[PDB]
Amino acid sequence: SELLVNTKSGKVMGTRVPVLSSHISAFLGIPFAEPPVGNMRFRRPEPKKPWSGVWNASTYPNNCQQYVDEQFPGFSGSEMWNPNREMSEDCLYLNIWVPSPRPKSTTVMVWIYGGGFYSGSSTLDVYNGKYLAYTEEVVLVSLSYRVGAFGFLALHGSQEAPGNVGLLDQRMALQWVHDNIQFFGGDPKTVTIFGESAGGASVGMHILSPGSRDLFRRAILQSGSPNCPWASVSVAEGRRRAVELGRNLNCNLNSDEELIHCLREKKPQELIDVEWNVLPFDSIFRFSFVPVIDGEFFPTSLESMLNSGNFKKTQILLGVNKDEGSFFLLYGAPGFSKDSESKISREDFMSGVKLSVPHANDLGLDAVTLQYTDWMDDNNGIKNRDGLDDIVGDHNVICPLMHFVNKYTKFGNGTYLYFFNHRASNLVWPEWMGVIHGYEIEFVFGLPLVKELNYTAEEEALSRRIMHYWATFAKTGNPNEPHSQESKWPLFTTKEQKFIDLNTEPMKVHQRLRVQMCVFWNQFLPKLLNAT
Ligand SMILES: *[C@@H]1O[C@H](CO)[C@@H](O)[C@H](O)[C@H]1NC(C)=O
Ligand SMILES: *[C@H]1O[C@H](CO)[C@@H](O)[C@H](O)[C@H]1NC(C)=O
Repeated sequence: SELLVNTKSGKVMGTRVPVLSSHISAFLGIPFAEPPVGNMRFRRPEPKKPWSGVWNASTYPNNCQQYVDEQFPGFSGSEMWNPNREMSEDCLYLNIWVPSPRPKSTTVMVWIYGGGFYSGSSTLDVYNGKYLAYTEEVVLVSLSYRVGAFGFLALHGSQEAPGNVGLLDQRMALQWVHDNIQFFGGDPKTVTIFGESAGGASVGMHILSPGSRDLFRRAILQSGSPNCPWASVSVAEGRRRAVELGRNLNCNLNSDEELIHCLREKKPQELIDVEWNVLPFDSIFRFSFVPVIDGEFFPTSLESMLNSGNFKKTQILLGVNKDEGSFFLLYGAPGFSKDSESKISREDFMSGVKLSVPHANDLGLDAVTLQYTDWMDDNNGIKNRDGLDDIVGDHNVICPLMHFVNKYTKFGNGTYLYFFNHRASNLVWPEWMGVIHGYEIEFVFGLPLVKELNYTAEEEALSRRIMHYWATFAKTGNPNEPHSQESKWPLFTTKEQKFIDLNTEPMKVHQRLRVQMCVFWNQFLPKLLNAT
């Protein structure tokens, strides 16, 4: 039977799903680790013990315990990102979509969800793998990993809550794919890992970590890179935040053993309810529990690993959206709201820059302000609003990604860079947010090909072209068809630095993506903050 597969962990039974008037098979909710519950909370994951009988893989698994966005009750713009399943600490599962008939040895793509390392689910509607598996004939996998304190509480030195366990969860799912994807018809020597935001930063983290590099072949990073300012903290900061969490739950703080024991007695929601209270500054685009530079998963600092070429050398394809910062200002900066144009006064502008660069002293804040203020028209509320949107996106996503890309390309085997700037015609968020963080995902997973979703014909075309670049790059290391007549996406080089736009108009090639602002964020500001 096509829906029954025998793997090294036991037999699983799938289910047949319709997609674009045809069908494929789906194996949903396959377990790859023991449930990380009770005494296992905060611990490295254990491999799932093989089972007898047939594992029913016909429905979605639970989503991991996480904070839930209630900022706009009933609004589908925010709700489509919340868990659409019951939450549970028993949540380590993966999902596989496989063409029909079952391939023998085809290209594999493994998706790693974003969500600031504090939230996220593999089961969201926008992450449905069936359009991509079907349209490009690839075996599509999506994994899951613990987030929040459950996945990243870090008391370096203890083996009970070492930190990075959420990254070890992703690594285990990658190990399981390496070991069993052949039975579903996938080629384990041709797997591409791809992810967005924290998912994109995770991808870059597996390219860096010696223990993860042998498990995949190529990588795709969307709006995220390993060195982003919000993606990691030192062991000292990790520890300080773990103790502060403990202090919020009135825990005994005399020892790691006593702190960890107290935290393990708490119900999930108790930790989620005070999680935000441990950030060290009033800030936006900062999350409490994230990867920690421990000397194990990351042998040395990320910067020196990048300088010396200490990382997997392969091809990578990555990029950004035009208005990455708008989501974070909407949610936490004074003067912005969902239903107005959000024109910003000089004073809210000033409040906004303080919140966006929380680690800067006064001279630092002054440099940023000067760099983004048009002094011939300083009270223009639209310029102040967009100015703030660019500060958040440049500092948190684009410039860190450009620094990663310039360091990688020096040692890698091929880089392709894109700049996604098409605003979907059916977006429910207001116009001022532009091309929002996260909205290139629906085009990557092919949602524009389903008519009932209301996209235009050129949007369906944009989506087919993106799906075909991603899958062709996964199969071959190059997004371009060998003899196509279509326009070429050129290779990004240390010398020329070319990249392309991704939108409904004819591809245009450009150079030095946001180079003026990124020399400010990557070279000047850090030198100004170290000297003062
Ligand atoms: C990739 O590596 C192969 C052999 O290791 C080499 O022939 C080719 O020039 C490389 N491509 C790039 C863009 O570095
Ligand atoms: C497992 O799949 C769904 C889960 O609710 C349901 O039809 C039934 O419980 C199971 N089906 C089979 C074939 O075991």
